[PDB]
Amino acid sequence: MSTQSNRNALVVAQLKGDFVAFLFVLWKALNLPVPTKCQIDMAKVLANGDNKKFILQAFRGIGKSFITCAFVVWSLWRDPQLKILIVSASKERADANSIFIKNIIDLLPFLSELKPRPGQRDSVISFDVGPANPDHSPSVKSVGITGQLTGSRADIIIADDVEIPSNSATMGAREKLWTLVQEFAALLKPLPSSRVIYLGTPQTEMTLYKELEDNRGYTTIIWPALYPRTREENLYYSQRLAPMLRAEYDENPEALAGTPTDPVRFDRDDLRERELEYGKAGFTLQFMLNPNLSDAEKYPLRLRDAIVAALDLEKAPMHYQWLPNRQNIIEDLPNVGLKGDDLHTYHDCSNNSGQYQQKILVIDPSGRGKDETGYAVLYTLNGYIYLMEAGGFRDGYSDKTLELLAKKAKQWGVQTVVYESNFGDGMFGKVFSPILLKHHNCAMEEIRARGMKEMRICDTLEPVMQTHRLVIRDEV
Repeated sequence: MSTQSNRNALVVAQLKGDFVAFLFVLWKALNLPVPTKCQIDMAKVLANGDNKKFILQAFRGIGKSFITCAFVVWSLWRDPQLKILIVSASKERADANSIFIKNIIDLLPFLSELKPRPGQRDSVISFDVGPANPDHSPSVKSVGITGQLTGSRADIIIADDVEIPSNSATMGAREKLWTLVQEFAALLKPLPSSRVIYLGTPQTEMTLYKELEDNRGYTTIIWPALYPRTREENLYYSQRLAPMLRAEYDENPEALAGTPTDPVRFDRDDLRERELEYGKAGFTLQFMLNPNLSDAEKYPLRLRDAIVAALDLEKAPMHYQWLPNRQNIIEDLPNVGLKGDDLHTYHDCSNNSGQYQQKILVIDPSGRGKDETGYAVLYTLNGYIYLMEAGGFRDGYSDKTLELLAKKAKQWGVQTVVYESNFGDGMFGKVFSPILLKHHNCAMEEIRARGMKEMRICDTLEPVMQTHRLVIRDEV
C-alpha cells in the first residue's frame, strides 16, 4: 500500500498537496491546507510532465508562498535520490520561502518524509545539505551571479520577486547556461526534476517585462489576480457580489494607482494592448462604403498581384465573420479588402459570398480558422466539398485550414501580428480594424477584447500572422 501511495504522491502533485500538506491550526490542530484554484493551476504548471521552465506574473497579497512551498517540498521529497534546489532573492526573503517549505515538510507523515540531514544548521539558510540527497538553499540573488555558477549539480532554481532584483542582467546571464542548451536537457532525460520557476509581481518595463513578453509571445502561463482569493467575492453582508465592494473598499482607504500596483499585476509604463498606442496613434484608415454584404474594398484587384485571405467565422450571435484580403505582392503587405458581418444567420450562404471576393482577387487562396463554423465553411469552399474552390489553405488533409488546437498558434500569431503591424510590413486600412486593436489587450496569459468589444477582425489577422510564419506562405 505504502509504495503505491508514495508513488501516487510522487506523480500527482495536486493529490499530494491536498492530502498531506498541513498548517497546524490553534483551534483544530493539524489540518489540511485548503488549496485555491490559482494555486492548483500553478502546481500543475510546475511539473516535469509539463514543461520545465515556468514564469508567474502574480499580484501581491496572494498567498503564493503557500503553493511555492508545497511545490519545493514535493520536489525534494520525491526526487530520484537526487537534487539541489536554490532560490535567488535579495533577502532573508529566500530564507522565508524555505521556512514555509520546512513548515510543509515538518507536517508530512513518516513515509513521505525523507530523513533530515541538515536543517537550518548554523542559523542558515539551508536544508538537506550534502548528499542525502536533495537540498534547498536560500540565497541572495544580488551576490549570485556567484550563487548560480558556484552551485554543484543544481537541479532547480526558484526566483522570488524576480521583478524587484536590481542588476539582475548578470545573474540572468549566469542562469542561461544552467537551463538553455543546457545541463537542463541532460538532467531532464535522467528525470531530474528541475527546472526554473519564476514568480513575482511586475515592476514597470524592466528585465521581467522582457521575460514575461517572451514567454507570453510563445505561451500563456501564468497569472492570477486579487479575484483568485474567492473570499473577496463576498461582501460585508456575506452575499456574492463578484468582488464589487471589496474592490471599492480596497480602492478607497488607498489609491487606484496602488490597487494596480498591489492587486492587478499590470505593467506600469504601458497599456495592455498587443499593438503599442505609440503605433495605434500613427495608423490612418481609408473610409469606404461597404456592399450589400459586409465587404469593404480599399484597393481594387489588379492583374498579376498576389493576394491572401484569412477568415475567422463567427460561432454565434456574440460576434462577426471577419475576412481580410491582403496584397502580398510587394515587400510591404497591404490589406485591400475586408468582409465584416453578423447578418449571416445561415451557417450556409457565406461560402459563396466569400468565394466571389476570393475569385475577384485573382483566385485568392484563403486560410480559414477551423472553429465549429470554420471547419464548416471549409468544406463548402473546399476543392472537393461543394464549391470546388482549389485555393483553400490547409495545414493537413483532415484540417482544411488553421487548426486552433494548442494555444501556440494564437500566441505566435499575435506575436507575428505585432511585428508585422509595428515594423510596417503589414498596412491596415480598415477603420474598424485598428479600432479593434485599440481594445485588443492583455488577457493574461493571452490577448482578447475587453468588456463590450469585439476581436473578430483582429483575431482573423492573427491567422494571417501565424500563416506569415509558414513556409508555404513564402509565396502564395
